[PDB]
Amino acid sequence: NLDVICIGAAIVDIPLQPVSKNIFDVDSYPLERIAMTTGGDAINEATIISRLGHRTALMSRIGKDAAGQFILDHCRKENIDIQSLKQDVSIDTSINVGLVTEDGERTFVTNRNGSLWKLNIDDVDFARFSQAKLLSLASIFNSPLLDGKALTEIFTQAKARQMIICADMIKPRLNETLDDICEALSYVDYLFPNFAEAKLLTGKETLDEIADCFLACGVKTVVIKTGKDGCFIKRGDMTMKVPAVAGITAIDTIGAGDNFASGFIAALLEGKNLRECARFANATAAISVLSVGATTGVKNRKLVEQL
Repeated sequence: NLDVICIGAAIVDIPLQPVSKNIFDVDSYPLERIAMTTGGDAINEATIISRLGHRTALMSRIGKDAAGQFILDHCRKENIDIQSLKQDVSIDTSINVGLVTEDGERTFVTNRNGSLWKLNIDDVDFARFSQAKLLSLASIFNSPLLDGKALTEIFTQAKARQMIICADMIKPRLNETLDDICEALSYVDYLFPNFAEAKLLTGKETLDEIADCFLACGVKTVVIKTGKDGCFIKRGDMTMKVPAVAGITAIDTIGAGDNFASGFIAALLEGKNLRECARFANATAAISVLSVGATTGVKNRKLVEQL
């Protein structure tokens, strides 16, 4: 039953919207609502993949506090295995405060000493790798301590157990470079970089050469989501384009990448071909964007096959 192991920081988000610098001009500024939600690429993937029908275990680091319990309760409700996810009394679970302006954009106030930054190789339960079929590193660069060297060790353990290795990415937090993770990337079977960010990291404009940079490090398959025209898939022996499902407006895009990866992964586990995986990924992403929040759209699976 355990199909996937998701490694990544599980955190809590608190969006303040709509706000602007003017909030500093009064003693008390009222909003229509202030609420906290579980967040983080890892938690989102574990949630969506579980809903799609595949048992998932989450490996992360959280504090022994209310935010941490909120995360554990979420996991319990979603049937996400948390045996490996332990609580650390010396740290505060990361609480990310989002400042969302009238334009819809947003900046963040974060805890530099939060759980997300403390996550490291000690939080990876290698003994459990033999229990799953696929490993998803939910965001290379997200937790700086999981650097190239740590990622290489993690992936070496994963491949020793024949696991499929999938990895997403975010923009480097400490000026890390592609060269610093090139070795670890040689172990990745499916890489899901984001177009914009991938452009910065590689310094290339075309999807093709951008993909080439990753293939150059040993990545087997590069799957680039191209918001609007589906996704661009590249390998050393082929290039494939699978247009996004047409007819979708979509209110919000946060978590789009997470739902995309979750759908692709669910498809992989079911043994579908690359085209079928891309279609499922695009379909899952399409449903997620129609609702507000990263995991509100995709409630089960019927909704996705419905497309």
